[PDB]
Amino acid sequence: PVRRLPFSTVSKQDLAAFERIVPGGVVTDPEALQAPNVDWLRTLRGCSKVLLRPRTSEEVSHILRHCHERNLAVNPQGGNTGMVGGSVPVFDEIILSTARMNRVLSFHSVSGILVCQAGCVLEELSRYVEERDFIMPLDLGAKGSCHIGGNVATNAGGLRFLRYGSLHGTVLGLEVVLADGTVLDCLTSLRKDNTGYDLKQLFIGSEGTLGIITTVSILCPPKPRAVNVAFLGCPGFAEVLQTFSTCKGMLGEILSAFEFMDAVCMQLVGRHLHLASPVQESPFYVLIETSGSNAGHDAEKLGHFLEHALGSGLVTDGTMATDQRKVKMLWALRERITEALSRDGYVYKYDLSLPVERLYDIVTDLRARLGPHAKHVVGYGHLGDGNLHLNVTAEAFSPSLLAALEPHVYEWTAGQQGSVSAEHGVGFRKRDVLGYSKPPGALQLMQQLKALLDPKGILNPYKTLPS
Amino acid sequence: VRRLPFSTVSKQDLAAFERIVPGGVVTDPEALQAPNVDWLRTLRGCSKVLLRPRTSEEVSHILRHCHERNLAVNPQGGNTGMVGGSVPVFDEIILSTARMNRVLSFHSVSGILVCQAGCVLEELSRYVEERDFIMPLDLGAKGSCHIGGNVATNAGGLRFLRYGSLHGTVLGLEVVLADGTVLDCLTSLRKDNTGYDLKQLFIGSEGTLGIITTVSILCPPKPRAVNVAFLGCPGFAEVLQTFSTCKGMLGEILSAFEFMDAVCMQLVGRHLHLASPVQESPFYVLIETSGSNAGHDAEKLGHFLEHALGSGLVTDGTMATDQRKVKMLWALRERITEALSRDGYVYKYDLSLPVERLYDIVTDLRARLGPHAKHVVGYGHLGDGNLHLNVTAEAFSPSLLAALEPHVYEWTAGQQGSVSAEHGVGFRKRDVLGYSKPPGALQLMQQLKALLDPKGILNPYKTLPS
Ligand SMILES: Cc1cc2nc3c(=O)[nH]c(=O)nc-3n(C[C@H](O)[C@H](O)[C@H](O)COP(=O)(O)OP(=O)(O)OC[C@H]3O[C@@H](n4cnc5c(N)ncnc54)[C@H](O)[C@@H]3O)c2cc1C
Ligand SMILES: Cc1cc2nc3c(=O)[nH]c(=O)nc-3n(C[C@H](O)[C@H](O)[C@H](O)COP(=O)(O)OP(=O)(O)OC[C@H]3O[C@@H](n4cnc5c(N)ncnc54)[C@H](O)[C@@H]3O)c2cc1C
Repeated sequence: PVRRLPFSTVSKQDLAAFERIVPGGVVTDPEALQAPNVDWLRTLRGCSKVLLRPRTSEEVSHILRHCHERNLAVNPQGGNTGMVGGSVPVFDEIILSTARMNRVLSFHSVSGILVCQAGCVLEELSRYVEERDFIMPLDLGAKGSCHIGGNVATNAGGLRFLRYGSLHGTVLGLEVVLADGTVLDCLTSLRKDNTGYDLKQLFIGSEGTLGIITTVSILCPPKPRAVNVAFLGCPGFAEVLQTFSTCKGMLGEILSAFEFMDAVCMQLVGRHLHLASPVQESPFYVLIETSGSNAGHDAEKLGHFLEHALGSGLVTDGTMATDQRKVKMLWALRERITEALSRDGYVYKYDLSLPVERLYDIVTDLRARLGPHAKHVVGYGHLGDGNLHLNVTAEAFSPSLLAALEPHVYEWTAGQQGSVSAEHGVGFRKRDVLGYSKPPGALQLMQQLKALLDPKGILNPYKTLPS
Repeated sequence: VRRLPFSTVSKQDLAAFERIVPGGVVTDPEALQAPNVDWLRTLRGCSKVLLRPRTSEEVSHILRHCHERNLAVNPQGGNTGMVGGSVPVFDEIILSTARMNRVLSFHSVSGILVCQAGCVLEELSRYVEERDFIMPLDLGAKGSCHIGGNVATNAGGLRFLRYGSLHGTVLGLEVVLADGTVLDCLTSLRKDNTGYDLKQLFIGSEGTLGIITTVSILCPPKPRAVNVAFLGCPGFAEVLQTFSTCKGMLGEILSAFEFMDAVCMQLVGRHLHLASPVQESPFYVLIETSGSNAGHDAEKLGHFLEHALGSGLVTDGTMATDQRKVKMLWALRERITEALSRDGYVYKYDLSLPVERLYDIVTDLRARLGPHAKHVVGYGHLGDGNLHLNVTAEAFSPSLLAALEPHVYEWTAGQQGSVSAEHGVGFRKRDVLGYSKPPGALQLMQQLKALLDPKGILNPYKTLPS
């Protein structure tokens, strides 16, 4: 059981200070604070008594200045779609929301450089840049709710990572407010700049424990002229792996996504979201996207790829689409898996990097190990990046099932020299299992970084680093 | 400017170093001459000790000793850096990675390379290309630069347009801190969000925060087809429109877009005796493509050239897919920096500017100095907004320096640009970062330096302001 650290509490005088700093941006009604206190999975509830919703970087600076002087803990929050308990308070930390920091500052129609506030919603930024023939360098199933500042803070991966890479590469600059309210200006909207240390990198993946991101400068790829999606049934995981290998060999540079899911995933999306499968029933499914400049060439590459995959028995049934409507329908089958799982019951969630050759082994194992105690066990995700999403559903949480899952799943991953948190990050849930993926000396340097940047520890206590 | 109060190497220090790295203690004064002079040959240190460790543990024991004794250390790779970062200012110990040159592993499927910091870039390219992979970066200094130095300087280079930053392609680092502590961030995972991305601090840290000893890096697959078009353009408006059309018509196969002006071509012909393959033009553009289907690439290139030649964007062009002729065309661009240093004294600027006004400073400087310069040239990575600006003179003039500085830095700042796009900061640029970075940023940089190396023994006098 975690113990509340000796922070102060919010007084009426603090509430009047916040009303001065952000007029109309202070929410205190207990019924209104219910939702922002509960995480996306609905298995964690905080006891925060104040939600602050600033509009500007200066307002965030003044809020944190006040909290630093008063020794008040702060819980940054974006879209609240995070999966690891980082997004809601543990006790009574002030919820500092970016919901109203949702303005675009500038967009350069030649460089493709976007500069916008941290609370812009990913899907809305995609619509904005696509109107100008660019795309966001990342996409994820949470796009409708997650904030760009949240994506940077968690170092979100997602569905086009294989093509455009990490936020560590695509973020050009950040504005960050530090714990004492210092505005750190690293908002360098330049493709290249080697003038000292890359300070912004510290805040990518730091999950709001080192500062609050208020403005983001991000490189947007050009919008592809041609997008294709193929959705394929494979008769086993070995054929999934050869379909991936063959796919890289025959599609090459136009590959923009490679996702897999198992039969149980398909059944749950069908059962809870009523989405019919467009291919024959198979034990594994694969979604492939391509993105390129020449429709004709991409079609020829894809045509030959399918022919060879179908010819050599890697794929048993497959369908292809270019019409935007049909493309979105195929993508829904993968994107909405996470929703279908949470409608199925209580979800035990694991987000692992493993050797691609052994990515599905743990799923087969756990189906045997838990038996009928698990309502379902699934494996899916970013196979091209070595990333498995392992989930177990049950009618209700149980201590018996948790004891079967942990530490067994984490030991498997360490045995494979894998990551116990591939993309979702650490937050509250995984803060004490980092030893399975990171050595002690690295963990200590992280602690020193935290002490340097937030010596009072008012920013997101109880998370990201070990206790 | 003035030597900080570090200890001096005694006879007992030499004997300690001989125990730690037997055979790797060079004290011969004639042998120390070359490692004390930077690549441009305008800076020269007075170090009397060169250490050549073989392993990471040897590096750790050296720094433990240097930390206890308060001796300054100057890490050195291939010594091709351009900003005086790689050579001592006074009598700093030169720690060379020259002997840290082994490949440790290479996964033939994932393309993940683990190697020691002193592996030469050219040699790593050879190694992974024999296995159908390529390095994610390439530079004109490939023959000499070390992968450790590339990571320490956050090198950009000639295929950055396609594969992007080392901040993205580097998967893991082993770093030895100033006190000897071995920091293990040598993960080989594509995705790992288990805490802070500590390795990122050392990419671009220029040896002031730790010595990189091992690098893990993601190698892209080797392309089936590489094409190079070397094109002559009748003006910079056409250079910019050739770039725009190139992105629309070549797209995802594009792997390089470089430009150079007429004077650059003249200088490589004069000093290096390399002939131009196209008609004389005011500007030249080198376009590279890399793709998986050679026929699709050739069709894309065909339609692009036809349109560019047809619309007057390009006047004359030559294409190559043969490896020998591709290197010939590339040599015309890669060897400009060499041709300039043979033209006389070189004033060198490496700027990030809006692409639409990348060449304006070249035109401005030509009017501003007129006959007081020998040549003013502009070339470089136009696709990434990165201009290499050089002025040559028959000899150095404090006058010409006063005309160039601060003027060039102020122009760049007026464009919200970077006064060092690629080459970094080192000794030369430590006091001009204010044109690209605000004081609060520079202050936090100093706080990180104080945390990781409180004694300041690693690379004094560089990277951060005085
Ligand atoms: C359906 C679904 C699909 C998903 N798919 C993916 C996927 O493919 N890949 C992936 O990586 N993740 C995925 N996620 C989780 C992912 O982390 C979030 O979707 C997103 O990255 C977080 O954005 P947010 O604004 O919701 O952040 P929040 O949940 O609000 O917060 C995330 C963390 O960052 C901190 N934080 C938030 N905003 C800021 C800020 N401005 N400055 C500093 N710290 C801040 C918070 O305190 C918290 O610790 C998915 C989630 C869902 C529900
Ligand atoms: C012809 C030519 C072309 C070039 N082209 C480019 C180009 O296109 N793009 C570009 O970005 N640069 C370019 N450069 C310069 C570039 O910075 C270096 O060539 C390259 O980055 C590798 O440097 P190096 O191994 O020679 O390191 P050095 O010059 O030896 O060292 C550079 C700096 O890094 C530090 N350092 C070196 N090794 C380590 C280590 N293991 N750990 C910690 N710190 C270390 C040194 O202390 C120093 O501050 C070019 C140089 C030349 C001569």
